[PDB]
Amino acid sequence: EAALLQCTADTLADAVLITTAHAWQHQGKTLFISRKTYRIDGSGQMAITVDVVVASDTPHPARIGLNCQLAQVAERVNWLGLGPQENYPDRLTAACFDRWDLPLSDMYTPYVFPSENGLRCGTRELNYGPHQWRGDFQFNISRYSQQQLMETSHRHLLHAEEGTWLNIDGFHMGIGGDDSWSPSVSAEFQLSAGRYHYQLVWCQ
Amino acid sequence: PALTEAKHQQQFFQFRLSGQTIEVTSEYLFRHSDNELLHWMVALDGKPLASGEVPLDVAPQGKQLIELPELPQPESAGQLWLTVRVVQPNATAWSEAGHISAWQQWRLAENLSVTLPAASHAIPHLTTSEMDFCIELGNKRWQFNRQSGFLSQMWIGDKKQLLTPLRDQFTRAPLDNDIGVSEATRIDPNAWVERWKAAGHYQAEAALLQCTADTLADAVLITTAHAWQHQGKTLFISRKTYRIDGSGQMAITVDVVVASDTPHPARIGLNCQLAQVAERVNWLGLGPQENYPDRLTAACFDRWDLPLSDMYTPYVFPSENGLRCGTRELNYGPHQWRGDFQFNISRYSQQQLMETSHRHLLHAEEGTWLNIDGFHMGIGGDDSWSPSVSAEFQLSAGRYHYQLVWCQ
Repeated sequence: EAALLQCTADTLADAVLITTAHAWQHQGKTLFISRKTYRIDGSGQMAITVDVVVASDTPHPARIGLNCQLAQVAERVNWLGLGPQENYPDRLTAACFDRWDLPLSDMYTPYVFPSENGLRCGTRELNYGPHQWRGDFQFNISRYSQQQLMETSHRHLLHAEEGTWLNIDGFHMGIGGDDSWSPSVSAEFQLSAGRYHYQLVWCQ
Repeated sequence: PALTEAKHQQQFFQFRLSGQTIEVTSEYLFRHSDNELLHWMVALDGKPLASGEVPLDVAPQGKQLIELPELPQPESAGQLWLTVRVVQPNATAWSEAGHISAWQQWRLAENLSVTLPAASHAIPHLTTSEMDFCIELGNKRWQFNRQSGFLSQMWIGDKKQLLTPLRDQFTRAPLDNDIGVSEATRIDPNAWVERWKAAGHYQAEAALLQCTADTLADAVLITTAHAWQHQGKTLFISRKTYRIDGSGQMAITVDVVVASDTPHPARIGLNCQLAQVAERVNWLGLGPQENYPDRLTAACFDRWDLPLSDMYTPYVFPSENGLRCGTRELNYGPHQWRGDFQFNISRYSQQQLMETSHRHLLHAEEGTWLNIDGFHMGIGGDDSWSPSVSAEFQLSAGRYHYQLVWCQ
């Protein structure tokens, strides 16, 4: 569970600066600390910078990023990044960097056993409805939450939720696949650095 | 300093940690370990918590499981480190008593610091002229030149602390592996120093893009942006944030963007010439000896304290030297730097080390040159006549971020 450590808001000469800090604790042990900075300037852009510290003795996290459920359900997803198909940090050599435009149903890979899917790496710009995100990030975008994908055994039992779930990751673990009965993610695709930084710009 | 790396990689005992258990594998082919005891230590950010000695009785090519006791679990914040050493108690024909023949270090459990900073009641005062931003807090004072964009001077009382402003540095005095077989008559265009010179890394000039200063509820926020350009081509863009709070600490965050078509920079960090010449350097990091990102396996994380002359490696052909990686805290005179950085500290600038052919022609400059790097390129050394820095030690990510806290 996230615990708010501090939250400050300040007006600058040309922007509003919101600074937060959270800790993720499990049974008294702090797993993650995230320190964020929100900068809304006069152009309407919101620049988010995120600094995450991971405890070295916890197992390395699967991702480091943000999620939200948008209220919009738009029909097409437009992004400047690697694609068109879903790709992961250890499975992205076949993807090409270009401007890609797909319907929202193509951003979901219907694996029969539901899991994490639809990630697009190396993305510099993401357009969905009125929104635009910029930076260098990984994203997936679907009608299914990560909680629903975790608790559902078959893809035909998935129901589309209200709105659209967006995950934007600064960092994502590799998927492995040397075999599927021992840990097979190699060490250069594990999130083991301990400190992580990424930046986003939300705008319209 | 490379001899210690050779000693550690060639050591005859290999170690593996699994929970509380250390297995010690002998790589001797013929002898039993009859002159060996394992000394272990557990430390929390350099200060020791537990220790012990176990005699080694391991067969040639055998194993020995060492069960550690119930290790201390301090609720204080910090990384807990386990260090083992193989000590030879008796003298041999070739070694003294107490000779250390093998070692290994591991990280144990970490407690992340969730403690809020102590809310002081003082506030630093921002004064803006057209030449500078001036921030004073107590006897401390910081000055940022508004035309260069860098922190140009810092005061403690009335003592100036700097001789040269705190500026970004993207180069190093080139190593012998950086130079290769290139000289002024025959340019080797594949060598790293010739790619850095042709790209203009040694002569790229910083251009201030913007500089803002703002007073917060509890701090002063200075935000700058510089571009390094060579013949119209922008090589690097650095965006900094200086946050001086009421406790006197200055938190610096640096975001660097590197152009993907320029050759990868030798380092990404800061330099300044301090006015202080102190006699001893104290740091919490990897050491005691100099180490680099591809030559740091022999270094141990501990609290190290050396004289300033030990922080300089006197290579006969002068180059970049004396770097200490993995450093979380650096103490030099009144100053303290914190973060996770690489540093070297010496009386010789990188410019002097580059232009001087012999170590006896080096003269100590006024004050002390400090380089603090968030990121540093590997040194290579598969050979010294072709590029030998492997791809995982080149600074190729394109975007870099690091954070420092300067305090007293």
